[PDB]
Amino acid sequence: SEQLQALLLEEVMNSSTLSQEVSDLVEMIWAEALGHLEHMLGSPNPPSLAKYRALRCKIEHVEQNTEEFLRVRKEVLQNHHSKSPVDVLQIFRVGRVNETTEFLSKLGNVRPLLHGSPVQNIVGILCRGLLLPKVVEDRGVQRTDVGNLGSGIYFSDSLSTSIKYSHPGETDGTRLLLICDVALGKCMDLHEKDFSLTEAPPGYDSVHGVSQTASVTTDFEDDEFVVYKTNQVKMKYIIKFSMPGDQI
Ligand SMILES: Nc1ncnc2c1ncn2[C@@H]1O[C@H](C(=O)N2CCN(CC(=O)Nc3cccc4c3CNC4=O)CC2)[C@@H](O)[C@H]1O
Repeated sequence: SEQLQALLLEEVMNSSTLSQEVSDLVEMIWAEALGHLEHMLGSPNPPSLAKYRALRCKIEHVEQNTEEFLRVRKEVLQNHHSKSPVDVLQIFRVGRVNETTEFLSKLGNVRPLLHGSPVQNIVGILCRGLLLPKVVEDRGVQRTDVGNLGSGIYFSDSLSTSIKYSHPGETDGTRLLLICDVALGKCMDLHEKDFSLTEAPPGYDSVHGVSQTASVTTDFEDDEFVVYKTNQVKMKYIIKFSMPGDQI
């Protein structure tokens, strides 16, 4: 029958909705997260379409020769201050289901910034977006629960600082960080830590910890940008990269 011939072809057309480079990535971030829970609880390739659909997030490969690739690769390495070599492997356009509509694009000062995260967090981040940390009020607010700015979402403009948070995964030793449009708004510059910040100071939309220099000493080794409402973040790219000074 011809009806049967058409359904088998639609299965082909379904499985092809997933580039090989994107299936391989979805495998790795899933592998990394399963390897991590196995470890704290006791311990080509066929298109793994099932795992990608659960992320409710669209991931496209930008080809390593595209015009888009060389431009984005330039912007990541643009403020690489510690010139310890980095090999930018792959770049993926990204789009969360609800992110493009909830985004507060109308604040102004929308700037593209870097958020690093260990590889096991990537499944969580792609399914739910970048989440605010949980405030602590059952006990004394230690230095282990907050960052240097308070309970917010942290970005930098420098690959040198995002490499401090983009820890290499156990699966392949590659590092991931996101590129996100961040609606900064009115941005208060800070020179001293504040761990009590649950929101931006009055009249401002975000806060910026200013990195120490020989002229101006502050409490910040790195430039830190923090926002306090999740819909000031729109993820735009995943960057797969690797540090040569990781081997041997
Ligand atoms: N949906 C989600 N699924 C999984 N992990 C998720 C998630 N939303 C947020 N996270 C993860 O939670 C973490 C988090 O909030 N916090 C709380 C605040 N943060 C402060 C801090 O030092 N971060 C920090 C500071 C400066 C730069 C950079 C970062 C992280 N990325 C950077 O380039 C420390 C960790 C964060 O590392 C993020 O990767």
